[PDB]
Amino acid sequence: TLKSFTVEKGIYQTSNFRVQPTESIVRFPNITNLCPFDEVFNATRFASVYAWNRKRISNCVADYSVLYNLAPFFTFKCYGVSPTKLNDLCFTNVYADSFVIRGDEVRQIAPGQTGNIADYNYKLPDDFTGCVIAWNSNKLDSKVSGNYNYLYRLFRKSNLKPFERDISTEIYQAGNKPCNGVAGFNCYFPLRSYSFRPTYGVGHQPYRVVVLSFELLHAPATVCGPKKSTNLVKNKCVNFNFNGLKGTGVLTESNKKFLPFQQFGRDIADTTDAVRDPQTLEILDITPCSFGGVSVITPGTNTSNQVAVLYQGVNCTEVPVAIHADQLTPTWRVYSTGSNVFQTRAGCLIGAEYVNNSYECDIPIGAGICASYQTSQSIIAYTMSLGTEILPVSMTKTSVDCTMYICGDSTECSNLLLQYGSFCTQLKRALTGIAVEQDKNTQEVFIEDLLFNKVTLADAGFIKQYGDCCAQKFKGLTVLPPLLTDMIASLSSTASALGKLQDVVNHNAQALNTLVKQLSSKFGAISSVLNDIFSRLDPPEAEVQIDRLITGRLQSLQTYVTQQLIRAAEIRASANLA
Amino acid sequence: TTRTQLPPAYTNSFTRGVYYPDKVFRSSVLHSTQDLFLPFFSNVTWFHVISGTNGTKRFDNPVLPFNDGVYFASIEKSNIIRGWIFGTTLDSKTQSLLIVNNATNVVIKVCEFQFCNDPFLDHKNNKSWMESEFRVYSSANNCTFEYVSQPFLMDLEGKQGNFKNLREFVFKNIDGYFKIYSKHTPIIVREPEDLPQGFSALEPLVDLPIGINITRFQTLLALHRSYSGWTAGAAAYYVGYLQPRTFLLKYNENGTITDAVDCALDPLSETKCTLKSFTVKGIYQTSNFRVQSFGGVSVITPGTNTSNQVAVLYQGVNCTEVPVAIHADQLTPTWRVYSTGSNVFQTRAGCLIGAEYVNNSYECDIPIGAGICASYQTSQSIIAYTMSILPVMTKTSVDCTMYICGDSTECSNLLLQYGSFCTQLKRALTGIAVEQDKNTQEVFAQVELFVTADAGFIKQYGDCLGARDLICAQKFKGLTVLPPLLTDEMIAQYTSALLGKLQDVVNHNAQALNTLVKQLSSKFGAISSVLNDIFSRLDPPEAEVQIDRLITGRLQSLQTYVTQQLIRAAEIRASANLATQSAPHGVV
Ligand SMILES: *[C@@H]1O[C@H](CO)[C@@H](O[C@@H]2O[C@H](CO)[C@@H](O[C@@H]3O[C@H](CO)[C@@H](O)[C@H](O)[C@@H]3O)[C@H](O)[C@H]2NC(C)=O)[C@H](O)[C@H]1NC(C)=O
Ligand SMILES: *[C@@H]1O[C@H](CO)[C@@H](O[C@@H]2O[C@H](CO)[C@@H](O)[C@H](O)[C@H]2NC(C)=O)[C@H](O)[C@H]1NC(C)=O
Ligand SMILES: *[C@@H]1O[C@H](CO)[C@@H](O[C@@H]2O[C@H](CO)[C@@H](O)[C@H](O)[C@H]2NC(C)=O)[C@H](O)[C@H]1NC(C)=O
Ligand SMILES: *[C@@H]1O[C@H](CO)[C@@H](O)[C@H](O)[C@H]1NC(C)=O
Ligand SMILES: *[C@@H]1O[C@H](CO)[C@@H](O)[C@H](O)[C@H]1NC(C)=O
Repeated sequence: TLKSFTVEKGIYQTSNFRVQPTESIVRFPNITNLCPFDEVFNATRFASVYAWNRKRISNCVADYSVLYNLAPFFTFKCYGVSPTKLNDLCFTNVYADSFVIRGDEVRQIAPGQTGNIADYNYKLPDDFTGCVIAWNSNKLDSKVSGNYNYLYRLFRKSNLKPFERDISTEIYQAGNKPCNGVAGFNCYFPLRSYSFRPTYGVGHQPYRVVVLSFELLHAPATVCGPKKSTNLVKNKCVNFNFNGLKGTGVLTESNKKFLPFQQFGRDIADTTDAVRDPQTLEILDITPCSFGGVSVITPGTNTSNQVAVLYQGVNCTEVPVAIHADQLTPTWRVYSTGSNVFQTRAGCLIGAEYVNNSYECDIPIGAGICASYQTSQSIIAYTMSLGTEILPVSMTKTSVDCTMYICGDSTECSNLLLQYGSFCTQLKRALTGIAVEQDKNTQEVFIEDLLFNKVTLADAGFIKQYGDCCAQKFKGLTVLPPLLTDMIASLSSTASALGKLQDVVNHNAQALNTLVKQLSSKFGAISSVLNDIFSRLDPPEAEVQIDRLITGRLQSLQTYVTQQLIRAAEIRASANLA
Repeated sequence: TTRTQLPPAYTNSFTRGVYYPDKVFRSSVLHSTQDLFLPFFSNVTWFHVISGTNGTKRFDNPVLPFNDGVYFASIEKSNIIRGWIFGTTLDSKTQSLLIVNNATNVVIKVCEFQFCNDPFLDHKNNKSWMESEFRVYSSANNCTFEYVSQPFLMDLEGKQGNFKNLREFVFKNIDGYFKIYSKHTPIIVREPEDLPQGFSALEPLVDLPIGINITRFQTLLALHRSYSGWTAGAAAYYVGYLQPRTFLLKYNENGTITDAVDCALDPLSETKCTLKSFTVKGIYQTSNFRVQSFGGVSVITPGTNTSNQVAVLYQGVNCTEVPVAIHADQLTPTWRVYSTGSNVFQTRAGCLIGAEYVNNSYECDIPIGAGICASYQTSQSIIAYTMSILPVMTKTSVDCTMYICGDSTECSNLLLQYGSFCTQLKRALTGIAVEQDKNTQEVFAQVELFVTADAGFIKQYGDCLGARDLICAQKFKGLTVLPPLLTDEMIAQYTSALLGKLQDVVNHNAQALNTLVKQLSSKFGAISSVLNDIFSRLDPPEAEVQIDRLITGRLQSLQTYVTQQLIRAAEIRASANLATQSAPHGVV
């Protein structure tokens, strides 16, 4: 995971281990009677548009595929629920309503939008959990036989409170003065205009509307899905589906003193550590099954391939190497028993054996235990036994071209980014500040061939590439040459103590590599390249796609600038020390 | 019955009227919630019912407005109160609720009634059984809701005496739901006929789905006959209107509310809100005031361990434009602000109220500004005047996938579309840990106070399956603490061979960790804060953006935490370099 075919000796981190679930249990309350749905809606002439009835539905099991398989019933544009997943959710306090309307203006008076009837009486929130279903009445039952439905919503002054009828009646209010007798002002009553098909060659179809309201889930549920129930299993990392609170963990007996009305347990930070079974009234504690971190200890790629493994913060007996029935990284088991597993305050050590010697410390393990490679040759762990000068000067000056880096080869990208204010200039100034401050560091602070030779195995610039190539380049990244050129002017062995000056060069290198690789990130868009997106996509969503791309790239480069400032502070302190 | 009018009395509600707002169970947590409640120390009516004029019935049943709730209670001795009928107009043209208490049946009924002007009930059952007791009305039609159960009160009879019932009821109606909360308790003395200053949790009793429009509050009485006319014993009930508020509750071990605090009553109350604790000495910033000019408000207190006296500083406003009277309004005025009886003094910062400016000078304790400081001194009051160990922190690590995506493989798949945006976080945390290890080696390797807020835990192994502490709760979601390399014993051996400055770092780390773990509850503009519910209710095409918004929010939170950790690490390393006896994560 280090992207290398050789690895120096040390302790490293690769991934984490977790215990997978082995089976599934589902508990749901039992309701013998099937939930009536044809009776509640498929019935005689529906409730009036002005005074629509409401029917509470409770304590029933409903299957909604019957509406699918029977008749057209167009619309059915659910607003906040998956139409297919309706049979997988257990409901609460569901309401049904009977509606009558012409249908010519049904689109405007549709839920979530303003319409004539919608602005007259019936008001809905910005979004509702239920679904709107319009029963498109076909001919010979669409009042083709004759007109009926005396009531109509001819007039209404303004909208009303949410979920309210239109029992308001009486003649229209004359503009000159409030009207009572309709004598000189044509003040009409607000209804009586239904005329379905008396002489209409082309007209409207009855659109009886039903809408639901649900998803509380805090109180005990009443309407619940037709999903079956099985016996429950305790003391195992299993998947549970208690009344809808699906999760993974271990269920155990508990001593919590719930009051009768209380159902769901909670914890310090929004985690259900307790639950009540639907069928049998009993209290259960939930605890996530075991997981932890893994570290690999190696003594050197050239030296030997024998390694050791350290499991972080787990008890050896509970998670040994012989429980590989569901553990992550199944094949990465390290034989059956590599060595005597050892217990440390940090966890479990496998592949090594513990000695009774007090040697000098090496690649370390937590709580004062150091490992070593020693005599045939194997890995040991023990308790540690008590028993020139190099300082950084300044980092490599750098600069970034905002319009080149983000909006490359796209004037339209720059045009759209222009609406983001000026988020490139101030960053340019911020980089320039540390850039010019490095020069004053060098001026304030102020064998050689051997040091120059040793360092130059990993350096940048050299001939500083002032012409043709190189050194990453492109995407508007440049290196500012130092102002003071080389007017500034045991060790020969491989055992070089020059860790400090190599450290800053390395860290800058990985910072630059991370920044340049950030461009390969998709950010969840269709494509990470602007030309392809512009070519084969329309503007309306192209703007939002490029907007998200701009946000991601600017966020990444802001983080890079912040890291540069943080490192520049330390380099400043080190320079002032010297 | 040719009765005369009476003046209703007034009483103080004290610290009563706290009820469980939610069905969940919590323990040892300090939860805060906003809901309708009876404000602490509010005026409550004292409707008193007796056999007036030595046997003349007192029609003390006005048509009280229902409004937004009630705190109906009683200090009743024997069974004399029944009925809480409600209605918009109280006639045959209005749907109305009715609650009788026949023996052991509530008979909660929703029918249109031709209501009696002054309805009552017979506490003594009529002779030959089948007591009529139906003078309350004469006509019933359009019965929608009927409910029968055990009596709404199962209170024991008055028995021999010397003790009385204290039935407490709360009625609430919201969004077509009618909730009835109840609680009972005995009483010791009746000399003032006043509610004792005691907490009272009001458990839920009944919930009804009726969505009837209601605007008025009525009451019934239970008296059989003249034991001329109709007479009974003695009883009394109070009415407390309801308004929205915000409270901080204190769940105990077993999960029962023992005491709560209002959040707008006094300056100390609001300070305890903004600190989320029941104990506070110093200066704190609470809120800001705006005039329908604006400014900020700060509270100066000597410490809850000493006194409840306070003082208020308004920043950037002269004392002229904001006197004490404006507290009757503005939405920043539930305040008392006392008055100008305590002299108001103007400083450079702004307007200070609640302190007296002395003519002396001392070394000051609470810094106000511009050379002015306040202190608690001698009787005793707040007076303002003019003034006259090295840390070395704890290693921490975080897990990307499980924290961002808790037990969801689809969320992991979508996160991998972000690629590697937190491997650098792991590198930064590991480098920081190596940094403190090197600092300890440099400061201690050249050849006992032992404070405990550190405790003697066993590093909190995986055996945490049994409150659940605070470290175990944060152990989940992937926030672990790696153990130090050097144990305390060898540090002591090195020392042998050779306190706020330490507590502040630990407190800062703890509060940062708590903020990070609490940030998960943020909605972030989605419809739910749990991915499982999103999968259950939503299809993938929009669930992906819904999850993406939370992913962006959580990534921002993690990046912020990492930046704060780096900035703190720089300072602690500077201190370690400055530190050129053994203490927990420090030196003396
Ligand atoms: C106090 O007043 C209530 C007012 O309703 C009385 O309610 C009684 O309730 C029961 C059960 O609902 C009724 O029984 C019903 O009718 C017959 C029995 O007569 C039988 O077919 C069933 O048992 C059916 O549920 C009963 O009729 C009804 N009382 C009257 C007078 O109608 C209650 O009995 C009264 N006394 C108490 C609570 O001690
Ligand atoms: C309440 O009951 C009725 C009204 O609901 C009234 O009682 C009678 O009211 C009429 C109205 O003129 C009088 O003529 C009768 O003399 C009243 N009868 C009695 C017995 O008082 C009255 O308003 C109220 N009181 C009573 C006792 O009924
Ligand atoms: C509930 O009250 C309504 C309102 O009076 C009654 O509705 C009446 O029903 C009859 C039956 O055809 C109609 O002729 C009337 O016009 C209706 N009155 C209206 C609409 O105001 C209803 O009957 C009552 N329900 C009962 C008594 O069970
Ligand atoms: C309820 O009825 C009253 C009539 O007393 C009316 O004024 C009010 O608008 C109705 N609705 C509500 C929500 O109060
Ligand atoms: C909780 O209930 C137990 C069981 O009787 C009791 O001993 C204890 O005092 C109660 N209160 C607390 C705070 O534990």
